[PDB]
Order: sequence, then structure tokens, then C-alpha cells
Amino acid sequence: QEWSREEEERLQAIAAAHGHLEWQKIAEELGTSRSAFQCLQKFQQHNKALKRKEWTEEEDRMLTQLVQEMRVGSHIPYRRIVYYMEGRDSMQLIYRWT
DNA sequence: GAAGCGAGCACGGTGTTTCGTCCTTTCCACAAGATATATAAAGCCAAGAAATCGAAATACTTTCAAGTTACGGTAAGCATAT
Repeated sequence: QEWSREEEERLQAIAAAHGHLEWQKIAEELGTSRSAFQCLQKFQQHNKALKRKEWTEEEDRMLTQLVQEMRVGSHIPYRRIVYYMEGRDSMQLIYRWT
């Protein structure tokens, strides 16, 4: 069965109290009866730290370098930027060049 | 003239070849092997065609990468009001 949007709060609370070291013990203490890899996929999907925020000036240097070095015509492989630049996903990373 | 000095030819050898069996075949022959045929019940071997199932190819599903429409909220420098 899927989540009910009622375990992520306790999940992240216990993970912050323990330090995100051993998810197995966190999953066992939360009492979800599912594998750690099954609840972590939803925790990291509801987590907010995955995204980034307003763009600085120094990162524009890297963004322009990764373009002058492996860009191709009108298409920019933003996946390479996501691989090199951490925090930036694929969806909203296109606005950095649009 | 018969005793002292140089004398043929029958004879006695190997070695080489010839000749003439005994050899095992090729070939042939008289007596007798299935060789045709009649079953017949049994189970198994074994060389051809027809139905069935495994593999996979090209096809369509389906799912996963890209991304640009449409969309909702804040921040700066010029214009304008009493």
C-alpha cells in the first residue's frame, strides 16, 4: 500500500534526530513495515533540500564554460549541467538558458 | 754314347652361369546350399508425409528521455501627484 501523507513528518524527524546515518533503523522505528529503499524514494521526493534557489554570479561562469565546452548548436544538454552542477534538476534548469 | 741342364700336356682347382624342378597361387569344376513359396500370431526396427510446438522476426504497447507552453509571485528606476 502507498503512503497516506502521514509518515514523512515522523520519518524526517527521526532522521534529523539520528543524523541520517542508518535509514534501516529509522524505517524500523517508524513502523511502516516496508524496506528502507521503499520509503526513502518517497522521502527524497517530498524533501525540499533537493532543489536550489536564486542564482549567484559565480555559477554563471561554470554554466557558460560547460556550454562553450560541450554545447551543440541550438540544443544544450542540460543533463551534463545537472551531472556537474549539483542541486539543479532538469525541469527548471532550462530557464537558466531560455 | 749316356750323363747332366730346360723342357709338353694331362690334370686339377675355383667361380660363374645355366637348367630344372617345387612353390603358391590363378583358374576352374562337381556336389549340394538355401532359393524360391503357403501361413501367422506375436513386439520391435526403420524409411516417408501430416499435425504440433519452440524460436524469433517485424509490429505494436508501453515506459522513459527531452522541453517548451501555460502559469503564479516578487524587485528596480522612471514618471508623476500634492
